[PDB]
Amino acid sequence: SFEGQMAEYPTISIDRFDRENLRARAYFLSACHKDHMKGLRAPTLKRRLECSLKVYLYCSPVTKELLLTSPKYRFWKKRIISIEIETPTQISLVDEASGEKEEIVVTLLPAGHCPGSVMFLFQGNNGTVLYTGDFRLAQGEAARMELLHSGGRVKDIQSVYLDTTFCDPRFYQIPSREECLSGVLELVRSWITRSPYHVVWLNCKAAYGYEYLFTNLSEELGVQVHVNKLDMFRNMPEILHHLTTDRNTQIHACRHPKAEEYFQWSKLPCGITSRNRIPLHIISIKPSTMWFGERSRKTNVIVRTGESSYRACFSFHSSYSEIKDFLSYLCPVNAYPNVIPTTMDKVVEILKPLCRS
Ligand SMILES: [Zn+2]
Repeated sequence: SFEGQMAEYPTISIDRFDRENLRARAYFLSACHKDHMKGLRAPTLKRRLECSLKVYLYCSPVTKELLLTSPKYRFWKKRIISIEIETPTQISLVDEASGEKEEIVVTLLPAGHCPGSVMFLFQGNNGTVLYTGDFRLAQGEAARMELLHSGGRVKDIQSVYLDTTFCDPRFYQIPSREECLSGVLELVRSWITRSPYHVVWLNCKAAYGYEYLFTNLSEELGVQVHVNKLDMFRNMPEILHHLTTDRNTQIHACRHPKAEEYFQWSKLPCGITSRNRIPLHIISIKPSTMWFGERSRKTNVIVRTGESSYRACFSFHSSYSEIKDFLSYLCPVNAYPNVIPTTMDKVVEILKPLCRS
């Protein structure tokens, strides 16, 4: 529910390109999650870019590379500027009419394992603010980010605009990335090593975001992962070489036409059912967030749902305990939820005790 503008710097728009964001002096994109790209190729945005020539879109190098592979975003090509990771970079913001000059320093920080995903730290003459985008970091990772600190202590951060997808005490703990990855790996390994005819379908609905899962499975098991499309990774060999559009592989992450219901699926999306007329022996594995209360113990990241079907713990977002740790550490004046699980009322109030206001 973040609508693009932070109170401290209203002339910049982040992860939202419609409505009030049509008057931005600069744009920012944290990652190629579809829900962060609302309005990014709307005719009204194109209309506005034609009549405001010094407006740029800023993002990570990987995000820029991903965007410029898509024909529908190539109208941006002249005006997308990447900023290197953890490299504080001064940007000038131009008032097209009145000529007001505005200078801000932006630093891109890692946000988690989605390709090109970043947090944006903004430092200007109205305080320091952090926009996380979607994020989940390792233990101590924020503490190790030198550019979040000054003189040994955390920077004085006025406001944090953060991913509160699981900002409720019921989502207290989520198994770690390492636990999730190891679980899926060992499940896949135990299946595909039985014979060349044993195959896995990874049921991942989004077109973007699961690439670190595919690359790790591919690296560890020596198999390319089937995908619908890999041209976005044309210039990214470390991702590209773990993927394939050829369906003759033991690991598939191909996707059904988005229109189809889950209950209508009867086979791998790409339609391969046999090799040498030997039927393929298929299990389905669906990445799915699993969580545990404060007083509970974590259980197996793999949940069996049928003879040939499984769910596997996976999260793009921090648990409630991880959110608390992050905000306790940053100790901002304000914390604003980007996502409502409830209302901005339970969640803003849940975060209040971690802030200085
Ligand atoms: Zn396939």
